[PDB]
Amino acid sequence: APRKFFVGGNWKMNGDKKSLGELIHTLNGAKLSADTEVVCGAPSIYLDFARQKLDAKIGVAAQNCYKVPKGAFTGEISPAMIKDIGAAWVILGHSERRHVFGESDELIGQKVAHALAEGLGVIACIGEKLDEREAGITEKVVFEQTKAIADNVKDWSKVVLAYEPVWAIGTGKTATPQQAQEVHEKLRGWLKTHVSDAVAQSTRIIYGGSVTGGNCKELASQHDVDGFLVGGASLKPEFVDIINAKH
Amino acid sequence: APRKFFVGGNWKMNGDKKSLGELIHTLNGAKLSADTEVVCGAPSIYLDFARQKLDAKIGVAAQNCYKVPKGAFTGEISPAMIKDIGAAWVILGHSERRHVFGESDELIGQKVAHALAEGLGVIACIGEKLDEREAGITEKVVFEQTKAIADNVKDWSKVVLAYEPVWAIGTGKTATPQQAQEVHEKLRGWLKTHVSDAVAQSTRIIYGGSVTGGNCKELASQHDVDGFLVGGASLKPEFVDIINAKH
Repeated sequence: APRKFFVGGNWKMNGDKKSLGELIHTLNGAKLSADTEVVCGAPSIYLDFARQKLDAKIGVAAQNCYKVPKGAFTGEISPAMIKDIGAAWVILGHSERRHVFGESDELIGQKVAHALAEGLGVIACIGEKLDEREAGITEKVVFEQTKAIADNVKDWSKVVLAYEPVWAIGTGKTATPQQAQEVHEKLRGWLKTHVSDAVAQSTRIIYGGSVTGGNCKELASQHDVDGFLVGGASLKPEFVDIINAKH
Repeated sequence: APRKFFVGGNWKMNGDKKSLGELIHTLNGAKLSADTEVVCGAPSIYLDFARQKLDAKIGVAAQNCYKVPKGAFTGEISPAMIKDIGAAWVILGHSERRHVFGESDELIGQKVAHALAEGLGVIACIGEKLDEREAGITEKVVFEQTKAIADNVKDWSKVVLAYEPVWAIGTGKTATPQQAQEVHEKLRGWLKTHVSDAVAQSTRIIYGGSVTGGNCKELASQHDVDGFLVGGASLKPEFVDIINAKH
């Protein structure tokens, strides 16, 4: 269908209730266009607080979950917890978890299927490493990632794909609209070819490299990028700028 | 002087506002010995609500946290954040994190120092597996597990040691009181041998095995047993029975 601009605010391990509410206040208060779908992903202690403070206009996403509703999982929260609280999205397969917490493609795939079954929308992340990029293996990886995911979705309608060149954000660089456009174009083409063009055309593929207030227009501008997974910049008023990018 | 009876209740990935609220309710209104020290480990998503509703006498513990104040750690929580919702404890190195999630000896240790360094009370977890118990490598394992914590502790006053007889979890095995005692007594010898008679003396060793209204009194009577880290029974009112065990 005629795919809606999506913008995700990934707060990571940042903020406290004071600082954050300030954020939210500023948000709640800002002028943003529909055209753009917005969602904030808060640290879990903050989730409820945030759903509470955030306007219905704005969706709330948990930055991770597990694939079982209950149990002997010390330290984990469940899709049902998430839901309980009123969040409706879970960010999954994030680079930091893939890489610092060693989450597997299998493990991620199961979180996707569980999250879906439980009725929460998902923004799933793929991306290659500098060395992956440099070996000339980007495609293979990003595709491996993506199928792992795909093999687990039943319903692409509560699904967003976030392409994150890991390879890039903390090492300087680019993630030039052009190198970004390219992966976006092949993914979509992948999906097309391994799923359906129906799916291919309904799914929002958001750009997740280092987006900014300066940046965004240029990226947004591109043909196959449907939005962004925003990090650092999601913590400042600049996000409004990003939200209202395509414009 | 004497060592204060500790009862930590670990909710794991269990509960909703409605049911948790219910229990907060039963807990709040019971009469618990002032002699005992109680803390509840709620899922991250429910720490604030927990904090908000638990009676002030009752302590609140996060079930995990990361080595840093802030950062690019999607899906993590910092002690700082704990401290913000007003929680005072963190449970670190729990056999699920250890074996379901791969947390290592060194990670756990890094965690401990950070947690202490920021003001929380740390409930560190150590325990051997059957394969280990079996091979007779028990001391070996828990002593290297302890060693790693120890090298990151400077003030043992905000630390509680929790032994978990993993070899007795879903193994089809049943640990005895005597087994508990033995290990506990061995943990305490290690401490006066490697740290100080004082630390040994002052430090609580709580049992992390299975506890109920039913095994609870024998256990508490054990001499090196200074409380417990309660799983299952923490979601129920028998939890009040377990709290008011030792006189």
